[PDB]
Amino acid sequence: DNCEVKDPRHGNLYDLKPLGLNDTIVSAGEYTYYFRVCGKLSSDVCPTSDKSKVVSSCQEKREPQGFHKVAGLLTQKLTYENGLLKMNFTGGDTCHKVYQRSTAIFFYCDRGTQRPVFLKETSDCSYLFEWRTQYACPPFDLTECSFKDGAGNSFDLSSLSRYSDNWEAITGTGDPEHYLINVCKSLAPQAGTEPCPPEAAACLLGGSKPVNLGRVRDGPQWRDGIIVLKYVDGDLCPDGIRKKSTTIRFTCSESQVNSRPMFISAVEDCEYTFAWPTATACPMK
Ligand SMILES: *[C@@H]1O[C@H](CO)[C@@H](O[C@@H]2O[C@H](CO)[C@@H](O[C@@H]3O[C@H](CO[C@H]4O[C@H](CO)[C@@H](O)[C@H](O[C@H]5O[C@H](CO)[C@@H](O)[C@H](O)[C@@H]5O)[C@@H]4O)[C@@H](O)[C@H](O[C@H]4O[C@H](CO)[C@@H](O)[C@H](O)[C@@H]4O)[C@@H]3O)[C@H](O)[C@H]2NC(C)=O)[C@H](O)[C@H]1NC(C)=O
Repeated sequence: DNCEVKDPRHGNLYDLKPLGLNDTIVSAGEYTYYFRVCGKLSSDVCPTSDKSKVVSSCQEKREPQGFHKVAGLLTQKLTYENGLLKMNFTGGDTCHKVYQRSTAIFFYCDRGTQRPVFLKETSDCSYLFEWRTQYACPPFDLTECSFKDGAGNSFDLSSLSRYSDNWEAITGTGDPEHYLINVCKSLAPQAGTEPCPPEAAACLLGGSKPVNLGRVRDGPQWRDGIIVLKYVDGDLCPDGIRKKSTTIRFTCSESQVNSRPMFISAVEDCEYTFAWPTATACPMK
């Protein structure tokens, strides 16, 4: 009800009503999809002589030889299920005799708001869309991610900051553990029932419980001839005095446009080290 749902891990309240100010129109091949977040369609499409139905989503095969199919009825239900924000307009026109068309929007956290995109139609005639929008973001920590070297060259790692997912570090194929990392921000929300601590910018998964390997503090800087980003104040180290920390060493490699951080070392379950050759770490022009 009411186009809102609370995040059970962060406590913030997602409110997608600003996305329902107007009809949303999405082209997908020969189709145009119309839907209204938490409201009735105002567009002159998908007429129904059944008054008890309030149409909120419409699939239009454009002319020539066009047609309209009701793809979902009015709902203000927004669900948050194991880390995923979804809205499902149900009750559309009959499909393959035993189904009814539906329209499902998956909302993902984004730096801004991108136009929604049609993904696929499921075998039960559910039309799946993704919508990347800042409205789907729980709170996160963020630091400046641009910097200079001593010679005045400029650098910016901001494009490695990921809002809807996280970087999975590359370990040996035998490693039963895996590492999630983000850049100049805490981790993006994760699907599942075992999420990392909300304050973590780096996290160790595979043990009994996720482990926070450090929080955002300061941005990246050139130190001793290497670009370094450090996360601090993770979970307590086993010695009981220090808190876990993570160092990411970046190096410029123009060919490395879709690289991932590589796990280098974990010392005393306390200091974690990653190395990341990336075209993003090269001097800007
Ligand atoms: C958005 O929301 C909509 C609405 O919920 C989702 O659409 C539904 O998707 C599910 C798939 O996840 C569909 O389930 C399958 O449905 C088929 C067809 O079921 C119909 O025909 C059957 C054959 O005659 C009949 O038995 C069914 O009757 C049962 O279900 C209805 C409710 O739909 C209920 O009223 C009846 O009393 C019965 O309980 C029905 O008329 C079915 O064949 C599938 O069954 C297989 O799998 C299930 C496990 O999933 C298993 O239990 C079965 O034994 C069988 O192995 C399966 O149930 C569903 O039909 C869709 N609903 C409609 C109205 O089309 C949509 O997916 C959502 N989108 C997103 C992205 O979440």
